[PDB]
Amino acid sequence: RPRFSFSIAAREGKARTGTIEMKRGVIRTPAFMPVGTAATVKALKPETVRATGADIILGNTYHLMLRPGAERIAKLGGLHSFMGWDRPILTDSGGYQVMSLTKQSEEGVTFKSHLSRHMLSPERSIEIQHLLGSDIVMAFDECTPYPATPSRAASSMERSMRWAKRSRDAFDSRKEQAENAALFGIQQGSVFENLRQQSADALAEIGFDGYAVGGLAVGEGQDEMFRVLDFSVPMLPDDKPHYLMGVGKPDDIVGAVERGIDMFDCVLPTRNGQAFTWDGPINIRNARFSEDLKPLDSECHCAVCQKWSRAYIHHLIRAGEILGAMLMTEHNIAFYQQLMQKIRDSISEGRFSQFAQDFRARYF
Amino acid sequence: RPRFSFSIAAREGKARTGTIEMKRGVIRTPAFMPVGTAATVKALKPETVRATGADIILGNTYHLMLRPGAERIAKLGGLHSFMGWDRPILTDSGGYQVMSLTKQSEEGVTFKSHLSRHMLSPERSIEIQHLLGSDIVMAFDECTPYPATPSRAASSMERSMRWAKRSRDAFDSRKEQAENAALFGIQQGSVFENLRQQSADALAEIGFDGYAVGGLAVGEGQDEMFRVLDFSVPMLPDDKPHYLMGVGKPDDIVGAVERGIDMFDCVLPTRNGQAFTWDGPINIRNARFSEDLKPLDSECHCAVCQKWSRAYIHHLIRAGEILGAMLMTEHNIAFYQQLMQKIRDSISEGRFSQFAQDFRARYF
Ligand SMILES: NCc1cc(CSc2ccccc2)c2nc(N)[nH]c(=O)c2c1
Ligand SMILES: NCc1cc(CSc2ccccc2)c2nc(N)[nH]c(=O)c2c1
Ligand SMILES: [Zn+2]
Ligand SMILES: [Zn+2]
Repeated sequence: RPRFSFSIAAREGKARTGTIEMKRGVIRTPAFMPVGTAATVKALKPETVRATGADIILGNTYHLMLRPGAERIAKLGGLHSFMGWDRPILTDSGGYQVMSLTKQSEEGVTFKSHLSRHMLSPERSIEIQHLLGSDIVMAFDECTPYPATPSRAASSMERSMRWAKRSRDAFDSRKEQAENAALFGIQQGSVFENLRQQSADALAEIGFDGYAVGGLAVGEGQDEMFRVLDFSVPMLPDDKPHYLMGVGKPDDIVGAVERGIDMFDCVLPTRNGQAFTWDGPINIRNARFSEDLKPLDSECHCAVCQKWSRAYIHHLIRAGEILGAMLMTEHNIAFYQQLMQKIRDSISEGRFSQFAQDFRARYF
Repeated sequence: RPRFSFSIAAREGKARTGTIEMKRGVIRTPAFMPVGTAATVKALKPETVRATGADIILGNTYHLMLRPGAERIAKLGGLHSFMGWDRPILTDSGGYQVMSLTKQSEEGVTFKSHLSRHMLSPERSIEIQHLLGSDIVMAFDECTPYPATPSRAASSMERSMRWAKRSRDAFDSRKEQAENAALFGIQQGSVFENLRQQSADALAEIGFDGYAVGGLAVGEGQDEMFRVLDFSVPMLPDDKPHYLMGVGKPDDIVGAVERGIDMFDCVLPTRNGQAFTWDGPINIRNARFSEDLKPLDSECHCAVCQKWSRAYIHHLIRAGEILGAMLMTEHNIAFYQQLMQKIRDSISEGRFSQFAQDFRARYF
């Protein structure tokens, strides 16, 4: 396969469905990428993650650069070999996480490990992602708090764009990385239209393989997020993937696809007790499920719903058993993948708008 | 298959190898039974437990009678359906656990839940095991502390024998249970030969499908345990299974089989960091494994050793990841099953004594 090839097979309104071809495999879009925190998708073997239908997973750089360390993972053969996942892996730049879990400057960010002093710059972020063996590398950007004043949002966005250029050059100056991986730029600008436009223009001028909409899902609310996506997504190059970072609630995903987003990721799927169903989420810890012999969801095709009851999983979670987390997580990730499949098929068949309507009606 | 049929196919010295045929499946002996605490073998799906080679698992009655409750499990269809394990399940009587995790009397034991007031008697213990749908029911016995004076050991053993008779009658008075399950008696008597003899004689007079050697593995040390087994096992009926409760260290198992034991169980296999290998146990948390690309064990045929390195599992356990527990547990249970297979094959081939010798030499 080629290093990177995004092809759009069908469209409906702003929604698109297609594929991203990479050396390690094909990614069907719209896609949901399960998140692995410490070189592992919480409570699941890689084969199980694949069984749910995932084509790509997200690697949590921040934690990996601290433990076991980027250099160490490289010495061990790379993240793919390390964790046993041979398909595409997208890695975040680590900067956003650092400013959430820190001396900031135009050169980067210095911070103390939450679990020592560490320095992170656009150049070091790209190098770390290279050492991990990432297939999709994210540009190193600055976190823009919410709410943010227009002045602060502008300064942050402008810095991010300068860092986007440094990320591009660092990526290109490394032969092995430039020829085998892809690089995504990240749009910033808070909730301001003019800033989002400036960011999109700057990103397009530099040129990237894909464009992420960053700075959202920071407590603005779905209404506000959708409002921002309405004018923000069309600003990005149409022929490249659009990735909405950190968005995963089912209803958020459907609305985001309706607005042109092609890729998603979130830790929501992965012992809270919340299980997603087509009739809305349920918390399995609730006493009403203690003797419910039905599966988590009545239509779900996952292995958990074929073999165990709500009553059993209820018992597991309330007992604090590891198997409870294993089963809840497999079902949730399987549910998310089934949602993406329904979205892809509906778009391919030109009935996505209707699917969105039916989904919402039953989910709520 | 029949309700219960133990057949001895081959012998060498005091060691035996054969099968126990039951309605839900065949159990190969010597057998190792993985222990499931709360209706689950720690961090493993039932299919994975079976994949390791286990023919039967042990159900932890004490915890189940408290959560989710015996009556509830019965309402839900039984433990087999509940947890998704359709093969034989052996359940302990719960009395021993109660006196470890309490007003005692000739009628039974009253106690307060560690996680309310509850009463447990020989009759109630058998009923609980019936409600759980146990295939191999253990007689309700009294815990004999260690060390124990001859007088106290005698009183406890005598009470246990009276309770063994009550267990037998309770079991037989329940048609469905008597016709579909098996009942094992438990020998007591501490480390005293005369008491063990009295207990064995009492148990044989009553008549059981199998006989367990109880009261050992209570801090006496392998030397002392082996000394007690030397004279205790021959006292039990030769044509019925001999089950050593709570014994599982690899070397203990080999020595116990050399002394006539056919069944084992222990929580040792199931984030401590200890992984069993043919060259002895290792603690994966040790820094020396941080960049060790080799599998847990060089010969082990389990899925964990075929796919992941010590370095990765080291990272997982030190990071507190659930997958670490999943992988460590699967390997350990697989290792135990491989040990039992080597024991069974060596006995069948009349070279068990040699196997024991070679095992010890390399393990230590
Ligand atoms: N709060 C939404 C969100 C989430 C992430 C994290 S995406 C991620 C990172 C590591 C593991 C899994 C997902 C972001 N990352 C970057 N670089 N920029 C953003 O604007 C942003 C916004
Ligand atoms: N300390 C060894 C040991 C362990 C168990 C517990 S075996 C078990 C119970 C529940 C779950 C798994 C294994 C015992 N149980 C009974 N009834 N009698 C004993 O003498 C004895 C000695
Ligand atoms: Zn499901
Ligand atoms: Zn192994």
